[PDB]
Amino acid sequence: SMTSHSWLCDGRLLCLHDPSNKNNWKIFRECWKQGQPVLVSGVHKKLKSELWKPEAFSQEFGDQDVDLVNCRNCAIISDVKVRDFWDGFEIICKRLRSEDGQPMVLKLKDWPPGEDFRDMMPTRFEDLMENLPLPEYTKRDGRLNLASRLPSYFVRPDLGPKMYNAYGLITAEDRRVGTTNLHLDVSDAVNVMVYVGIPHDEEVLKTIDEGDADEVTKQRIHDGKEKPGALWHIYAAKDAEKIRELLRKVGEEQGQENPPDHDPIHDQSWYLDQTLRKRLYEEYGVQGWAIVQFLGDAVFIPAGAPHQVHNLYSCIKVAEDFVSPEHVKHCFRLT
Ligand SMILES: Oc1ccc(-c2nnn[nH]2)c2cccnc12
Ligand SMILES: [Cl-]
Ligand SMILES: [Mn+2]
Repeated sequence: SMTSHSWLCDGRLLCLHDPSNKNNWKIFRECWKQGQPVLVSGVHKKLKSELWKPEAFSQEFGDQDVDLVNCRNCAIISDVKVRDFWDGFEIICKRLRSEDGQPMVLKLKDWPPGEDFRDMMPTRFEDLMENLPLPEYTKRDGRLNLASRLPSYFVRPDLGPKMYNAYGLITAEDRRVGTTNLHLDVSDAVNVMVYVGIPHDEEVLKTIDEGDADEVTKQRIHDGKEKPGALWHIYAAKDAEKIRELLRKVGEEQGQENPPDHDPIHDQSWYLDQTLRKRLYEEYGVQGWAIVQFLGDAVFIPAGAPHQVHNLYSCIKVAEDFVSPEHVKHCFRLT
């Protein structure tokens, strides 16, 4: 890369430019220790692109049974063949349709299942795990990954990467919907965008704009000609309780009958649309990071940080959990 790094979100987000640069840790840990997310671009240039095509997954694994989620209403489509998901990944009229006759925005639920990623896809496992940025943090045996070094007094993450596959959201009403709703995790994670399917183009730019993307990010589209995959909103762990207080208030306003100690973040049932994000800012002073994850971008999510994901197009992401020393406190089981 020409330069080692830059700053997105108007200076508030570190963006590293070379995913394999051995000096990345120096500037990374400076921002990581403050509870900030970090972005690393260019990972797709390190991978074998033919291994991350939706057509290839359908051909090699199409006969497996899976469950799908209708992102618009959270309904579950049970016990279908995974080729039913992949064959509609980019051709809309091949997609399963809802009772109202429209093609559904679908998320592939838990595939490969559990910890089976490595067993099912050995070559994809090697291709990714050998090219993850900041390897001392992210690799299973990295010197700064405590995942395999902590006693049972800490919540320890399951093994192997996960794959997250979902169609892109389309309409203006979809703008209030999430691919993955707001929640937090007790460990750190890195999430890599390995494929974006770009066949609506007007609503994508509008969604990015209303999502509060910065102008440098928008220039990655119009000048850099990069493919935007998903819109993230990430909030600092220290603001989690204020977010809960907002979502308890809104829930009551909407007639939900919840006990006063209800945890709407763990519930994973909310997506902060433009109205709620503006309200979170005006009434609680909480500001987040609005991140557009492009092809090859690796999003680093700090433990305890609430975060939500909104697919702009159909995406294939792969994520790996790890436990950094900076944030090990978030998986400790005692107060
Ligand atoms: O912590 C997370 C971050 C992003 C995602 C995700 N990435 N693309 N689509 N969904 C996700 C999915 C399930 C569980 N946790 C997740
Ligand atoms: Cl490292
Ligand atoms: Mn998660």
